[PDB]
Amino acid sequence: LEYSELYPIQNEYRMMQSLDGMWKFQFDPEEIGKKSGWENGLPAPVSMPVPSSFADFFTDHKERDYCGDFWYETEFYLPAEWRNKKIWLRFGSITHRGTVYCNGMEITSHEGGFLPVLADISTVAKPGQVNQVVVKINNELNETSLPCGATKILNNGRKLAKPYFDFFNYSGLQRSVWVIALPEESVKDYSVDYELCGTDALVKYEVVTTGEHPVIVRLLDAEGELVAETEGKEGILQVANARLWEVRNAYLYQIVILITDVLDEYREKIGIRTVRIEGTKILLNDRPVYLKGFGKHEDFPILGRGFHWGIVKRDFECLKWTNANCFRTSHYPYAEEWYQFADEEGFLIIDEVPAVGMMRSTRNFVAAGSGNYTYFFEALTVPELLKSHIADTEEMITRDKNHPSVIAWSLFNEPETITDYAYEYFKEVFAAAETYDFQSRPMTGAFEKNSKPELCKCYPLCDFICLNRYYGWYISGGPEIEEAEELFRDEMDRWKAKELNVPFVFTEFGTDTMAGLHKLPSIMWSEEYQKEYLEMNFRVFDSYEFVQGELAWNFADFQTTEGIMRVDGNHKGVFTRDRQPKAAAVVFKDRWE
Amino acid sequence: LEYSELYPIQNEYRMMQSLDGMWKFQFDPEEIGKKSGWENGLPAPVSMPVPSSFADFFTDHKERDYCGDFWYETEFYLPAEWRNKKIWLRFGSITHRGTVYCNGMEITSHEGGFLPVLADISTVAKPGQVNQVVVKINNELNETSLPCGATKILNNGRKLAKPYFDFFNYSGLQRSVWVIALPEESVKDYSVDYELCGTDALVKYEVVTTGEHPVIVRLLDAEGELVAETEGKEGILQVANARLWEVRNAYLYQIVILITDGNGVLDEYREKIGIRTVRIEGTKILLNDRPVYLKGFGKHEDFPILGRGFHWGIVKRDFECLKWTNANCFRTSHYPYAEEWYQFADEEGFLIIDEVPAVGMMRSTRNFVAAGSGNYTYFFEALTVPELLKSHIADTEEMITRDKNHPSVIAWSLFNEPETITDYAYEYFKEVFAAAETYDFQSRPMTGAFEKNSKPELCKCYPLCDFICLNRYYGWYISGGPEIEEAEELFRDEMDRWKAKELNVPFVFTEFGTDTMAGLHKLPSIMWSEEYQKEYLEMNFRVFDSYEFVQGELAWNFADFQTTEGIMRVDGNHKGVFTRDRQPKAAAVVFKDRWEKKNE
Ligand SMILES: O=C(O)[C@H]1CNC[C@@H](O)[C@@H]1O
Ligand SMILES: O=C(O)[C@H]1CNC[C@@H](O)[C@@H]1O
Repeated sequence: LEYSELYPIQNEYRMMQSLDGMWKFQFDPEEIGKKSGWENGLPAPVSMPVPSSFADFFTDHKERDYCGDFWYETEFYLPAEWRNKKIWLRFGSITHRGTVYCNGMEITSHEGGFLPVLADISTVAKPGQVNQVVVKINNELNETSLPCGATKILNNGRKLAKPYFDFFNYSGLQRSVWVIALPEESVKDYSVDYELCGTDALVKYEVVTTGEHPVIVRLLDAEGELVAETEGKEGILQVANARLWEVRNAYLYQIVILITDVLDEYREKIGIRTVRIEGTKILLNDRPVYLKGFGKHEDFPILGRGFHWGIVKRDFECLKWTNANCFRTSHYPYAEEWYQFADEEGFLIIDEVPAVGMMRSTRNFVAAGSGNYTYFFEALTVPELLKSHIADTEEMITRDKNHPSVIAWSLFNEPETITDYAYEYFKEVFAAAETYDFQSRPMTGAFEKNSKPELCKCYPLCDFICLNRYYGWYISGGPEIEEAEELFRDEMDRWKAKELNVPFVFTEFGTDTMAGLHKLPSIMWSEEYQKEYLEMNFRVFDSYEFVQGELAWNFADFQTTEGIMRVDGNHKGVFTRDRQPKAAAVVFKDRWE
Repeated sequence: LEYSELYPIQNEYRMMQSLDGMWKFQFDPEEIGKKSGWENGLPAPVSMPVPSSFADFFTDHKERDYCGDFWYETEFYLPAEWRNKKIWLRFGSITHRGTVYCNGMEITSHEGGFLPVLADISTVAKPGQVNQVVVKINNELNETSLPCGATKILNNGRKLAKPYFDFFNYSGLQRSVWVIALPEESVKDYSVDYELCGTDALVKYEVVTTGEHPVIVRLLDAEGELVAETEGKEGILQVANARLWEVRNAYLYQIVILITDGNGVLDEYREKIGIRTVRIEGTKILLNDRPVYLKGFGKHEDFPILGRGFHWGIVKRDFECLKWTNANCFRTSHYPYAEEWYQFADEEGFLIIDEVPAVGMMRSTRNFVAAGSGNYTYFFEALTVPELLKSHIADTEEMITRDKNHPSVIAWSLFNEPETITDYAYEYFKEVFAAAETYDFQSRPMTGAFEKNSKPELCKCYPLCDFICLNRYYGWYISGGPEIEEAEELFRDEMDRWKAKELNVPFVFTEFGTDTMAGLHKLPSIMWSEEYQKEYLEMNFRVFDSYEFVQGELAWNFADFQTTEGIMRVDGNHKGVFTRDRQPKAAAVVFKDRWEKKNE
């Protein structure tokens, strides 16, 4: 990379200052901003909270559904003491594409709206004065960046996003923004890997700095006492009587990285843990673990994908209530704070890159069950798609690798995988992913039903196999649910017959469920049917030895593109959007207990 | 006040650092925290978001409904650069009571859960190091502080809050927390007052500092250019062709206060203010000498999961909805809101009735129905009334000192629905109004909201008010449904009695509404349906428009909000015109159409 992905901290060597609050905001429908010098300040702005998605604040269609260029602006005072430091703007994310300006100068551009953006403003920053940042953002959708979709142009010239994915195209500055000051020679990146040796543990590490001075690495336990110390950008910390990080029983050490001439110090909490695939088993610290939990979303009323600690608190309290131990970051990397808390709460995370919508369809959720092939990986643009896919894969892994909670990388969700065009594509992604991960932890992806065991060319790439199946909803279901169970067992029997000796994890299954809709006997959208559907699925899961995980879809109701198949978003949630349990929630709780 | 109510800013002289995030948290039911040394750190904490209310996070009754002592803890790094400055911990609020500890030392205690708490940690802070904050908080209810209520003890010994008011007892650290650094000689407070002169305006000001050095005051326009400059802690800025701050058309000047020692600047404070006058003349409410008709809502700091936790996103959405209904005003029921509400109201040009938490001054754990009903509870005859008065006046001073310079704040509400039919009540509020008047440099209109028991024949407290705020529920609590025609006549009868008194003061209806289930449709209407909400409002509109001295209508409520659970509250109060998720019910359009045209 060309910047540090590390989470900002505050010490004697590093400073940070928040830019969160009310920013200036202006739509640029005619796209004349750059021509008109908006990079020096917006001419007629409104107020916009940062962090948040902008869409749900407004009361008119034009603004909520805005697609194209729009601008942010704010001012901030730089402390005079920040002089002669490397000064960076750190955006938690810019969705989807952006150009950062500071004091009139173009600093950097970024592609991908769910990972941090860093802008080196050292030479242009004015310490001891008020400074200006202006950001030009674009939220269009294409097939050359993630996530994939299309942008429709109406006859008045207004643009409209047409996703190939099933969630609303929220955008803006949805995560916290910092200005930070680093020493001229600094810790840029680090990596840990773990090995268990009886009661001892080895922490293999790697450190990348912006200079050549010696590096000291210390490991402190939860109370701050030194347990290991090494020198070098590569080495091994030896921990006697290591207190291992356990599922729903976390222990966190604090790693301390020092550049000495001290020139720089970085601290971060980590957990000693191993993850391995052996046969059909997923081994955490050598003991088989069964994944229980949900696919989630960064989604909440009014805030959109805007981060807030309160959402995290309620969501984890609910997870623990259902006795879950895992969730997948569908369908994109979350705000860094989610992983930090998962580390402390002892939750497992399948970390997913935004590789969703790689099958050309504007109502993809039902097109996944009919095998109509869209020639997606045969397009003239896929080299661009692959490059940005690998880029997002790199940024995610560099960012999240040192979290103990992250046990696997999901590198796609429901793409076309039945041709060799697809295989050659993902062969590259998997190769790249393994290169970026210091731990080489399990790599997988979520397959849709179209990827028949007889046709799929991509599952051999996976360390374990994640299936999204909706036998009971999109396939048969309702009156035909007994046929759905027969069809479901039939596909699993075919997978079993392959004798792959790899773990299978169901990463999606569910039914849209209206809070309050009761029916006796049950009907598809009712609360009772959600329960009956789950119990049928549970029966199938328990019929196969190599099934080692069940992640239900979804944790909570979330916002989608409006259409004839989405009644105010997606209602396959087990909890409502306001985080209250439907009837089927206790079914998970009793089972997972 | 022995601290600066001023909102923290960042410049060459002042520094600030946010303490928001995940704090450590622990309930203290046996109330053994201090004796066990929790002030040095909590022994077995959980994680807790700041800012937020704690109640809605948990999944069990015992924790959601917790009443008593509970603790917060966090750590923070102090820049070495802050050495030899005055360092303060600034809580937006601590609900309801608190003692702040820093690095093991007791710093300060505070009573009142809706106004800033400032704790001077200058002598205990350790620059260049990690520092520790611990807060002991209590959220019980009594009759010696605001808001009023009782604390019930269950059979198992667990405490339970029993409010005399109709909103849930959210508590904790519900607003932003800062650590800030000030110069040793600093601006502690200032006040502005305005006088209009044709096309010109005067800005009268007063400045309070912690020292004796000269003060320079500058006034900048919205483009940052100088329009006036004078020197001295008291003085007048003269503005030619003044751009007045107007309703739904705000213009904000920036005032700049400088402490100079003449070879340098010792301190600088900036704030946006609006040139505006507010006055009562006869039955008219005059903004910039123009009679204005108040249109809007009573609100609540209330949102799913967050409780009363502040968030800019809530503010943005709520103001977009307000502008959509063509409102120009809202009341901060029943407590001062987070400061950011006022800042944005200044920018959006909304009028604000700023209300102190003097709610629940009638002993009843079912107060919303105990109204209209004529039961006297001897509330102001208790031996605790002197102590209640002290904290009431204390909250008033803090509120007024904090919000006085906001152009949006046009009036102070000093109570909501107390007992007012005895001289005990009169003597009580006479003190409050007197105190309130001394604290306000502008001496703007002062009022309170009267409930129906405060009959025109019996009420002793309305003469204290510059204008009169009435909460009435004719066609809900009184003769609702089939009897709505009887409701209208009863309403006209009371207004006729008020009219007959020839008081020559403005009357403002600060509450009226019906509980309304989103989705409940009925033809013909029934109470609780969306259609009835519409019909109820229109009967009320007819009565409102029948009296010239009626100069404002604030519907109750802007949005559905959380209350104590009971047989009359279906998941809180549903008199909202919007849902709790901020989406409009059918009656929202009714206001939009009326307020679009309704003026004067
Ligand atoms: O249809 C559904 O509910 C799901 C199907 N597969 C992908 C998800 O994003 C989508 O939301
Ligand atoms: O009954 C009601 O809905 C209202 C009556 N007057 C006071 C409010 O706090 C209360 O919520």
